[PDB]
Amino acid sequence: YYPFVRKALFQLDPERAHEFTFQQLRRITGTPFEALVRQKVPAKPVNCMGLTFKNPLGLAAGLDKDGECIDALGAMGFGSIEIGTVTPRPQPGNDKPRLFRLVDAEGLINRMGFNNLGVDNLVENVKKAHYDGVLGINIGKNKDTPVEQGKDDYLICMEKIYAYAGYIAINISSPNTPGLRTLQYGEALDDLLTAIKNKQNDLQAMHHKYVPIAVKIAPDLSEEELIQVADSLVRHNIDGVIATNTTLDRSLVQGMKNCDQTGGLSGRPLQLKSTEIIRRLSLELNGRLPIIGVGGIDSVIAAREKIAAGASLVQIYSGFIFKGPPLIKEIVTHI
Amino acid sequence: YYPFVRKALFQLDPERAHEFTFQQLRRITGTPFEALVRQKVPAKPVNCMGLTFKNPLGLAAGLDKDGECIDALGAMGFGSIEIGTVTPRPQPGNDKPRLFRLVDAEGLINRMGFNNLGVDNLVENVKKAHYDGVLGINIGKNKDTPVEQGKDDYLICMEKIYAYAGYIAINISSPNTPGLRTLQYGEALDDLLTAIKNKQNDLQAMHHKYVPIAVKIAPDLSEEELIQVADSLVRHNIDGVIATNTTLDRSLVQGMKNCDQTGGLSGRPLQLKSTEIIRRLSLELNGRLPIIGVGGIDSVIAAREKIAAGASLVQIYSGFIFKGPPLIKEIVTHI
Ligand SMILES: Cc1cc2nc3c(=O)[nH]c(=O)nc-3n(C[C@H](O)[C@H](O)[C@H](O)COP(=O)(O)O)c2cc1C
Ligand SMILES: Cc1cc2nc3c(=O)[nH]c(=O)nc-3n(C[C@H](O)[C@H](O)[C@H](O)COP(=O)(O)O)c2cc1C
Ligand SMILES: Oc1ccc(Nc2cc(Cl)c(O)c(Cl)c2)cc1
Ligand SMILES: Oc1ccc(Nc2cc(Cl)c(O)c(Cl)c2)cc1
Ligand SMILES: O=C(O)c1cc(=O)[nH]c(=O)[nH]1
Ligand SMILES: O=C(O)c1cc(=O)[nH]c(=O)[nH]1
Repeated sequence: YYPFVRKALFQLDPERAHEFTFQQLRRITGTPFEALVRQKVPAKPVNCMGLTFKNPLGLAAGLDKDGECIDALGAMGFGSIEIGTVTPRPQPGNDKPRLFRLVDAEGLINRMGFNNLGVDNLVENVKKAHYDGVLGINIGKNKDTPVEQGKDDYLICMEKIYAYAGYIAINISSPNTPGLRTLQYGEALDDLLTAIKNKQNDLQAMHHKYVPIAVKIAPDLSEEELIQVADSLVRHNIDGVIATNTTLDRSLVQGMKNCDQTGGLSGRPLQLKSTEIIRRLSLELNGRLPIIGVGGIDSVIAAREKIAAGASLVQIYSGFIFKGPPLIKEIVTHI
Repeated sequence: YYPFVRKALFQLDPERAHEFTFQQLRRITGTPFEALVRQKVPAKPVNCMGLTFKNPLGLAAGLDKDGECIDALGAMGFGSIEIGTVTPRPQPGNDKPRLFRLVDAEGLINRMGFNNLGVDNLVENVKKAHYDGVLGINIGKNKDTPVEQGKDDYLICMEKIYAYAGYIAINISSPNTPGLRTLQYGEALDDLLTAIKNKQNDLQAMHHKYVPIAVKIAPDLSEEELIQVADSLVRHNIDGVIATNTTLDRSLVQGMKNCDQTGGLSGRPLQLKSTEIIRRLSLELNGRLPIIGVGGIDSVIAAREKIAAGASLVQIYSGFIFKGPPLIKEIVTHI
């Protein structure tokens, strides 16, 4: 019964709670105790980006940044698992504390800084996984890499993960790496999308398989910024768009503890804004490429609203923390 | 702890559950036995419609249709309580079964037909109350009254309740009295508002009392229809608008039990639509009169989302059933 577990884990700070939870998941992955987290969810396959997903609910990136719990998290019913974000070289990320709960808002604020162990380590973790669903691999730029040379970091990771990823996610939407969000704008985006698609085409020739690429945008794009982003994604033949990442907005959490903490806001305070972006994004795209909707999905209806907005799949992070594995079964069963 | 109270309660038919819970609330309302349901909530006064509201959260109309349990419900923490809808003459409403619970959608479908005991009985009940919040009295048209002479039902009700109401709510948005929603459109609304505004002027000189009037609209109005409603309300100097009532939409509940049932939908499947209506209404109204936001509110952020769309107050109903009294404490405390 999750609410009791939640009350217990919430006595820890959010990052220590995750570290404690991942300790348990590692200690049961492969064990006859691994069934302790297995969940029977109805099958609901969906074809998206040429891939066939178990069901339309995936685990958003940022929970398993290094991909060390794919099997246990996959047993919970997720139709897909997105690991990352990972960078070429490992890096520590921002200083702690860098993660904060807004319990009354059922939201989180984070300035992690791409804390990860590097792409090579992720590949080794992936090689040991048995997940039968779709594996997304989310890559980003190292902090020290210059913004205008950020493409290189994605291309490096793409080469190491192509043979192992079900699909690849391009993170240019974090608020916590300096200048990463400028890669969403004008020439920077076109320059980047070009480099990525040419690398994709060269890796298809080398590995004799097409791995789709989806770009993860931010929810703080203006209407004109979003139209340009959509257009650029169609012109470069990107296979998907993940909308959205966390928000700089605080207008809905004013007066609550940790509302002035720098970083990106997620959970319920992001739901509405995320949904509106997907709807505007869907209208621009006009079905030319699919949308993976994410942001504050904490219920069957909330997930259906994202589908109505124009999304083909959905992801969850904060609602899995605040409402637990039951929310997985809810969404898969009734979406 | 509500989730366990709800499991039991939900074993009963929606309307049987109301009868049983209200039988209990009737034997404790106005008596020291309402310590059983009392909740301490902080003071959060809001000025709206020339009145002072204890706190921004109110109980939407339709739960205490006859005004039997004002004190008990007030003890639960509501800053305002809207009783009704009540008609001039009693009427049984539509045939049972007329109330259906979704549950996976945390929504409700109802076709009650204004089941009430008449305005005269309500005034007697209100006479016994001792509620220090704002009491709203919601009045509607008797079933058999010609839509053309619907105004007469409203004027009759107004005279009988003016002396006892904090504000009067004009329900012309129910989908379950045939042709009542046409009073939202064109000069039908223009005629109704002229009569109501004139009765209000009279009743204020008669009773030496200021009583604002608010019109409760439907969520299924078209853009053009909403612009005309907004314009009509400003022109006729109506003091406020309650947006919104239940919806005929079912796009979000497809595939769920009772989704094809006839009537109005409420709860989570109405939250988004209700917020959009409020946003566009507020844009039209441009602060010339306040909005009471209602529709699928089941969280502090959902309540704040309606505040952000333009509402000055908020009401809950379906959320009260699915989340319980804790929602009152949550919303008043953090809104
Ligand atoms: C602690 C934390 C870490 C995250 N890390 C990543 C990440 O590494 N890469 C990424 O693309 N998104 C990351 N996200 C964003 C989520 O994947 C998700 O898109 C966002 O939080 C909105 O979804 P939600 O409201 O369901 O949480 C992170 C979010 C949180 C709270
Ligand atoms: C069973 C039921 C009875 C209702 N009765 C009335 C009513 O008598 N008068 C009225 O104006 N609204 C009535 N409503 C509408 C609600 O007060 C409210 O406006 C609507 O359900 C949206 O609020 P909610 O989604 O938070 O429940 C009723 C709703 C339900 C579910
Ligand atoms: O199956 C799971 C694996 C890891 C987590 N991580 C987690 C992450 C955060 Cl921010 C928390 O506050 C808690 Cl209690 C747990 C939660 C569930
Ligand atoms: O304090 C209260 C008084 C009456 C109700 N009505 C009610 C209404 C419905 Cl649809 C239910 O499924 C249940 Cl369990 C109760 C709910 C709470
Ligand atoms: O700092 C991170 O790791 C991070 C946070 C966030 O919200 N989004 C993202 O892509 N990265
Ligand atoms: O029939 C009713 O009581 C009824 C239902 C509804 O959704 N709205 C309303 O005003 N009345």
